[PDB]
Amino acid sequence: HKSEVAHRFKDLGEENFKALVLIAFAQYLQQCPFEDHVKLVNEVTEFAKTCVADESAENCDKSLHTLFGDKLCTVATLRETYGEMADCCAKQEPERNECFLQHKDDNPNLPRLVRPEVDVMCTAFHDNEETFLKKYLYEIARRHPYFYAPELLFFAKRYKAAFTECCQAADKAACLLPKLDELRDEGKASSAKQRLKCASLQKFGERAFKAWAVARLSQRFPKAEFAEVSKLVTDLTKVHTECCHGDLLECADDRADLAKYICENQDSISSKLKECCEKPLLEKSHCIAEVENDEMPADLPSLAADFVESKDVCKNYAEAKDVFLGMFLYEYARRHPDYSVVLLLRLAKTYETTLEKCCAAADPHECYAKVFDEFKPLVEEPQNLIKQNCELFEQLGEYKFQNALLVRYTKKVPQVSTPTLVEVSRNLGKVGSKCCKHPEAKRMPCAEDYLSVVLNQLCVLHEKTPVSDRVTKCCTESLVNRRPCFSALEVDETYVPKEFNAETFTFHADICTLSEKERQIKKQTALVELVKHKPKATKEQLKAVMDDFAAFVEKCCKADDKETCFAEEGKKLVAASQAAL
Ligand SMILES: CCCCCCCCCCCCCCCC(=O)O
Ligand SMILES: CCCCCCCCCCCCCCCC(=O)O
Ligand SMILES: CCCCCCCCCCCCCCCC(=O)O
Repeated sequence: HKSEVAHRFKDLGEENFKALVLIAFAQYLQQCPFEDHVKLVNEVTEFAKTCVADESAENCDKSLHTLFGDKLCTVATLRETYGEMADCCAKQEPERNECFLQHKDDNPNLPRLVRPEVDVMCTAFHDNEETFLKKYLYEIARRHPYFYAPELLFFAKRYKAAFTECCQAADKAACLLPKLDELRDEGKASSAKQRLKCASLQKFGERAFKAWAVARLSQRFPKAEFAEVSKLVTDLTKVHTECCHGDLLECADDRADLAKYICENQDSISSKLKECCEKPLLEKSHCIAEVENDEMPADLPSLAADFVESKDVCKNYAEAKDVFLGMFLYEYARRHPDYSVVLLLRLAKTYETTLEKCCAAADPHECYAKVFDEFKPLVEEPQNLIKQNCELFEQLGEYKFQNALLVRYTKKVPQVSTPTLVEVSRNLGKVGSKCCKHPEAKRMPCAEDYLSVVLNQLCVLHEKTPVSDRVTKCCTESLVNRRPCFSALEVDETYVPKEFNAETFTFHADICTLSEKERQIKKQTALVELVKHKPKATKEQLKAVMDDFAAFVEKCCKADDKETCFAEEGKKLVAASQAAL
């Protein structure tokens, strides 16, 4: 590589290059208007083509960081707007790059992106496809400035694919808004996992990260040897150290090295990787991360022969403890893709705890011969809740199931704000939908994925304005004990029933004109506020107050003079409901 830009432009192509340079600049300079970044992109691009044409041409010998910082420092509004960022420009490059990273603000005071009417978007899409898309790519990019750029680009192409389909359609909103909802969900889910991988590495350490990674890579490449899994977990640990630090260009260099490696040693890693390795430079790593489990080898020995019965277990443990526990977790994991990653680490921590007592003890082989019995119950805890909650989701719909949860959690933690309880109850139910459609074989890894990002979001909102110490306990616990902690919460026996507020239980005639989505949030808020007023109420009592409410609405949204009904029946509903509690 005589020219780094020339090469990236060859490996990426003009279109991909422009998009990535835009995303890159919208991530450092988050307050400049769209049309200034377009001028910048086109000048960086005009210059890249100079180097493609002639590797020896003026300025083509320079580093990507060096060229990037230079173009950043040409902006004249820079001092007046960003201030301290401008002071970086005084430095020489190795120090200067580090300075632009220190002054990258996650979430500035930027207004929420309004979704326009479907009609507005489709007309816009048709009339100038490109500038419609880059303008929206520039908006997401300035708001989520630590969102790895190629993944952001990958989402972009799926928005483009949603409009191409749904603007030439029968009914646009019913086509498009679900596509856009599924995408928004994944963009929010993906942004949470990057945040979470990085918070995990810092708050818990290199050791629990590798543990997590070994469990993971072994479930997915079960035919690979442990030496090979080690090698991948080493390089992945470097990858995330670096990608957390924020240097887009060095983060991208590492992931691609990893994908180049994995595709060459494909033979000795996984059969299900042929497709991902035919894909071009940009997509490779992203694709490999999404790869399916390889099938495990047919008849695989039970583990007690080497980790429980055999002598020289302690003599193997003591030699190198973490590598032997690694040996273990690999072996356990590759036999059990139906387990959550955290289940497997709960087990490996259990085997650790015993080998500590029993290898320092009078008789080793005897003290720990029944260690596998400790597993049995640990395994059944998450399996039972999935048996039980997907039983309940099947009886009631998605929506009525959300209301079971909302009553459950409001009783466990009644101090939490109402919009928050309503929101997480609704997501838990959505997890219900996506995960209960999988068979027992796949349910626990499904939940692990969705619960971890629902639970991370929960602990952030709590960090900001705390509310319960029991919730603070669950959020300042190991990653392995996060979900059992939430699960171990009991109905708050201390909670003082809150003051009845009349207004809270008054319904006007507008809840007939609302959407199904809005109606549900209105009613759901009233259920929370009801469980907060009468915590000590039975499933039959609350089923009765609920059904009285079902008839009351149905009676008033199907009669002449809807409004006087809603205040006259309303008087009656409240008094009768007061009395039955
Ligand atoms: C490839 C080598 C990686 C090393 C893997 C070590 C296996 C560790 C098993 C314990 C899981 C982490 C739980 C620690 C909880 C705690 O510190 O309280
Ligand atoms: C003045 C220079 C501006 C910067 C030039 C564009 C930089 C884009 C680099 C992204 C390359 C992505 C490499 C593949 C890694 C991956 O697959 O995740
Ligand atoms: C701002 C903090 C909000 C706190 C909300 C507390 C409600 C608890 C939610 C727990 C859901 C996790 C699944 C637990 C499974 C179980 O019920 O056993």
